Amino acid sequence: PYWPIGVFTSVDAGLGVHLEVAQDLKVPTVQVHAPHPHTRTREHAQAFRAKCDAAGIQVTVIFGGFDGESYADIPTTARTVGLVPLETRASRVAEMKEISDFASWVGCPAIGLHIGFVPESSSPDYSELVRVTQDLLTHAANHGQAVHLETGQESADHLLEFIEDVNRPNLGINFDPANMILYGTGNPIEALRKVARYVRSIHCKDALWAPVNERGKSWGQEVALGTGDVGMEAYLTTLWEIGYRGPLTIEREIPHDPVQQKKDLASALELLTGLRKKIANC
Ligand SMILES: [Cl-]
Ligand SMILES: [Mg+2]
Repeated sequence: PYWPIGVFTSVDAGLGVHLEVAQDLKVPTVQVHAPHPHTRTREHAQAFRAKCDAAGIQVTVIFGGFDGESYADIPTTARTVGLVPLETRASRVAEMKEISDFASWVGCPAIGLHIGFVPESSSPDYSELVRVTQDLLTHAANHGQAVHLETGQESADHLLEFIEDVNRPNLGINFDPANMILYGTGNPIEALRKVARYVRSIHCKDALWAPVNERGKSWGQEVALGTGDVGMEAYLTTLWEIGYRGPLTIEREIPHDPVQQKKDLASALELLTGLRKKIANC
């Protein structure tokens, strides 16, 4: 079946709803933020796969996230997030490999990462970043896994350049159109067309642009699915055209307001279900 709906969940770490909420909503699939280090063993992975099995839920992607990452503002994100910052790089690379091990024990084919703010290709740290990415891709390949880059601050052109430089068959994209509005970088539907051949999974999330003069400086604003500037019908109709049949994974990050987060997941589910019926005929 095309476009099974999903929600982005957390066991402990991360901004997703708990699995019990995915169950209540009766979604068939989830993406999962990887658990904290102490909850990451093989015995934990086997318990988690048993829990998803009992719930009738398939885990499509397991996402990395790390201590010391801060999204507080755009400059802090560039400074603290992903594999890019030098201080935390070795530690986060090793963590992504443990997350790959955990995903393998769980039986999940893919892991995902916001790699951070990718340097200009002329930069000396660019090449080092390519080399750690290739290294992580080898580790994942040995598990039969793909790595999906989460949509970042990079323009679609820069991202394509990076992907082309890494040049590995198991590297792909988790496409998040709201992120490009939040960073204020470029029109998300146009970027989707440009990167189409690398898209392996997606997030359905919405956002409002920052004021014109504040783009790339102040964050835009994340809002309930369909109430923002993405164009949900435009996004889904374009996904259909490029051949994407995989899960539509709803992401709404307001775990601080669990009740409203669940409400927005439920209205998102209704909106996507109607659009799926119209566009995909199911
Ligand atoms: Cl295209
Ligand atoms: Mg996302």
